[PDB]
Amino acid sequence: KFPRVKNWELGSITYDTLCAQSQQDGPCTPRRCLGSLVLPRPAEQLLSQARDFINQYYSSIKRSGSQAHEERLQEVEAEVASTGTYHLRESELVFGAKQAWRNAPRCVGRIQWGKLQVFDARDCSSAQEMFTYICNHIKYATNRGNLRSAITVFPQRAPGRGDFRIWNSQLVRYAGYRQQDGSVRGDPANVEITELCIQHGWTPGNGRFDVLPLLLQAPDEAPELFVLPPELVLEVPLEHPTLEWFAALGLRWYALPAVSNMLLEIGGLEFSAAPFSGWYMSTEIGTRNLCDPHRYNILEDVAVCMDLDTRTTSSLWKDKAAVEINLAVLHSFQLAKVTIVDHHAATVSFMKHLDNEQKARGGCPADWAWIVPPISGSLTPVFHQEMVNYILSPAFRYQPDPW
Amino acid sequence: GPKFPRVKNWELGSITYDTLCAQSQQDGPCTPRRCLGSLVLPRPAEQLLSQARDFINQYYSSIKRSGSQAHEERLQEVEAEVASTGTYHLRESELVFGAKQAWRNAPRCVGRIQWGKLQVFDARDCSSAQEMFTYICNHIKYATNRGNLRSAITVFPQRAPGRGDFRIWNSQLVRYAGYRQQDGSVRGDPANVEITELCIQHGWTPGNGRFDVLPLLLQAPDEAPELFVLPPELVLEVPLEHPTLEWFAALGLRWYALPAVSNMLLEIGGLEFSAAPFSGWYMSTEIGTRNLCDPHRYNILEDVAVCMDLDTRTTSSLWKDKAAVEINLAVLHSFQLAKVTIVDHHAATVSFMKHLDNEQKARGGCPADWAWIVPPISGSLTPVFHQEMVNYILSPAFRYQPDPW
Ligand code: HEM
Ligand code: HEM
Ligand SMILES: Nc1ccc2ccc(CCNCCc3cccc(F)c3)cc2n1
Ligand SMILES: Nc1ccc2ccc(CCNCCc3cccc(F)c3)cc2n1
Ligand SMILES: C[C@H](O)[C@H](O)[C@H]1CNc2nc(N)[nH]c(=O)c2N1
Ligand SMILES: C[C@H](O)[C@H](O)[C@H]1CNc2nc(N)[nH]c(=O)c2N1
Ligand SMILES: [Zn+2]
Repeated sequence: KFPRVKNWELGSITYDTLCAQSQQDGPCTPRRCLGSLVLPRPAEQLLSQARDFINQYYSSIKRSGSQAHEERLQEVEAEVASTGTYHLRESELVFGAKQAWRNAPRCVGRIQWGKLQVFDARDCSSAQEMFTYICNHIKYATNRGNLRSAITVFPQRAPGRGDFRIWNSQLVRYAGYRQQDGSVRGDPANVEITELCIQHGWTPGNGRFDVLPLLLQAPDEAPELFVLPPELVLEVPLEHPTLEWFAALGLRWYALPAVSNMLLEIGGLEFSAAPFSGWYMSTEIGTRNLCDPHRYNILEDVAVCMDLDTRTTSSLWKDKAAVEINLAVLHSFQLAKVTIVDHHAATVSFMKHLDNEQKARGGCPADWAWIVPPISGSLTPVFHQEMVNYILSPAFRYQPDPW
Repeated sequence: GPKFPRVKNWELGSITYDTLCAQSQQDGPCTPRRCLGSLVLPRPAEQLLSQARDFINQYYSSIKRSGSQAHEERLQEVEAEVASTGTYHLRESELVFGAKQAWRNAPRCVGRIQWGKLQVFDARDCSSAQEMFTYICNHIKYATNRGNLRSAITVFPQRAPGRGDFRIWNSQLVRYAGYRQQDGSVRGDPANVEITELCIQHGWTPGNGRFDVLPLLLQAPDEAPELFVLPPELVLEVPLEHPTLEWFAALGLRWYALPAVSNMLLEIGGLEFSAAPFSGWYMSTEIGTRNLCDPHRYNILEDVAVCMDLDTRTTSSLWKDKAAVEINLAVLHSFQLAKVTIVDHHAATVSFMKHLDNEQKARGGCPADWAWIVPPISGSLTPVFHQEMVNYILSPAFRYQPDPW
């Protein structure tokens, strides 16, 4: 039965009929909901996913049932029957990559889904070539602070061979150096990748904000190490518009959020290396990256500098510090002329996206726990909006770490 | 590993498995195809007997007399009673156990560390709306306790074959009126427009203020509801001021001390208590973020931001975030000054994490609804944000029920 979906602020109701198109199971059952969990616990199969995708494509260009549509289905059928696999045309790959972003239930930035630069790198045969494609992606996407969304797609998985992989979780990441006494210098999220880098011959630094090299892997070969040229990595020093001591904290963040460990699935084909980038929403940096207790954990430092009463939770010292940190991020990115969006503007655009998709497709898969921002939740319109979460394909998925 | 849900805390890196969800007898709204975890209200002789047996088994397990002669004789007594009357009745100690268990089982409640401390008033002898009012007044006096709040539930007679239900029409024992204006706006609390109009229809002379306490509309079996005015000295309220912003007191804001929810159904062993009002103390974000700042509630964010001289013409000034923090601080400061129990969202969530550890040891899990447990401001600043949770329905339970009108 199709869900009735209510907005509690406005009193409006919609019905999600799009979820009927879901062909893949999520983690929930009638006995228990696992919606808050971060990670998940043959030729006829491939052919039906392929046909479905080809049908989506020809529908998208208003050519369902055309000459071209019918011959393409026959091509895919012939290739799968003979070889167990098939290959996408570039225009199909472009459509597929935009659709995977459109379908991503955890992404609040999907108003932008139609504006995605797609780099075809399926003719890549070595880690060295991967690095060249990656440098061009970063160059294009960064665009001197006028950020532009992009994806680069490396060769698909093949039954015979190992995968193409980027070992790093993002193209730009700060090192996390574990101490002989358990603690971490830098970003604790990156301890393991930092150790792998050193293990593969990288000379580490000893700073809080050391940009990591890339570990890039061509099929069935040890990963190779490539240092990013410093001029390609745009960073923003953090300052606060009114609190002078904030700059003294020596905080900074990189401009480009470029996720590089997710699998892109299109028509049953799997692209194990397909890094994509957009621009940041300020709470990712200001709230999670800087204030998570298991990340840079700066809340106490800032609260102390603001002379707040740290001895009791009821002074709301954590809340006051977090606001000023998020304000510093916004101010600093605006001063540096680097694209950033605040959580109010982003969630308002996402509500417009929900409306657009209701009209276009009869629904929009959305994961409430990820869409609602990590500060000021109920001050944004998405908090009051019921959402239905489900998996459509094309999709971005998690995959195992290659080590 | 084990074939039970694996649950991770991302701050600590620690893992548990929920085995308690195996005891769920009732389906939620989700399927493998789609998750409906974010929806607020998603959509019998033999049946009663099996619910009753299960509940009697839980009771005897809890007093460690499972399989005993007293356990079997109680099962036989319930079977006999049902056989001859179609229903049964709980012993006083079963009702106390069942009420505490319903609170313990409530997945949307962040206050469950307190579950073992619940004063259960047995009002199952009540036979009139006038008497319900007396019991409600007594509950309020006990629970308010001059500002040193005590958790309590008052249980009125269960639903019974044929006979009509006991109902409290109001969603809470204390609610502010919401008066629809000629222009289309609302004076007072917009959440309460419908109950306000019903009170007027049933004969209440309305005021015209922003914080008018509503009368109670109380319904005894097969009777029209009757109107009762709470004596003002029984309704403890807290005027709001801010510790540093001296002008905040001039806004004339206030909130009542006692959150006393009155429209939920208490279900124990298949028996249905349609009138069982219960009360705790407030967590400060309920007042300061939701009731005062929701766009569809008092909606005071912009007024406060304007007084703070913030830039309300652009999202990126974070004016909403700054105003909300100060409003929440005012609530905490004001309740503290008034010596009225309140808990901030950091303290509440820290205690809930302790509750989760206790329940993992006691029962092998704890049903929890992440979207409701994570506070509405400062979510990731609290430890619950980083904790995966498994949501499922156990009974005894507090359940939603349709409006009596
Ligand atoms: C244009 C600017 C964009 C903004 C502001 C944005 C915003 C966000 C945010 C805030 C999240 C949650 C991130 C987190 O908490 O770690 C997210 C998740 C995601 N976004 Fe975007 N997004 C953007 C562009 C993109 C692009 C270009 C793609 C792919 C083409 C994409 C795909 C995703 C996916 C797959 C996730 C979920 C990742 C996961 O489950 O771990 N987004 N988005
Ligand atoms: C002792 C202090 C208590 C605190 C601080 C507390 C805290 C909370 C909070 C903040 C909520 C969410 C409310 C909302 O957003 O509307 C809640 C939900 C709930 N709590 Fe408590 N709680 C307390 C005591 C109680 C008691 C005594 C009971 C019943 C015996 C109870 C049962 C519930 C139930 C059933 C809900 C869910 C309501 C719904 O689904 O609409 N709690 N609790
Ligand atoms: N601003 C943007 C744009 C696109 C994004 C695309 C993806 C992401 C996700 C960042 N990944 C970290 C979350 C995560 C997930 C699973 C396991 C983890 F350890 C951590 C963030 C984005 N931010
Ligand atoms: N502090 C407390 C203590 C106990 C509580 C027990 C229950 C509640 C729930 C308040 N109301 C539910 C909100 C709601 C739900 C469904 C439909 C609505 F219109 C409104 C809040 C509590 N707060
Ligand atoms: C346990 C919980 O699901 C986890 O902390 C989630 C919550 N919501 C989130 N939302 C976003 N946008 N990003 C996240 O990493 C998370 N983490
Ligand atoms: C749509 C969404 O489920 C709804 O706004 C929920 C979210 N979380 C909540 N959490 C609590 N504690 N109380 C609420 O009323 C809500 N509202
Ligand atoms: Zn679910």
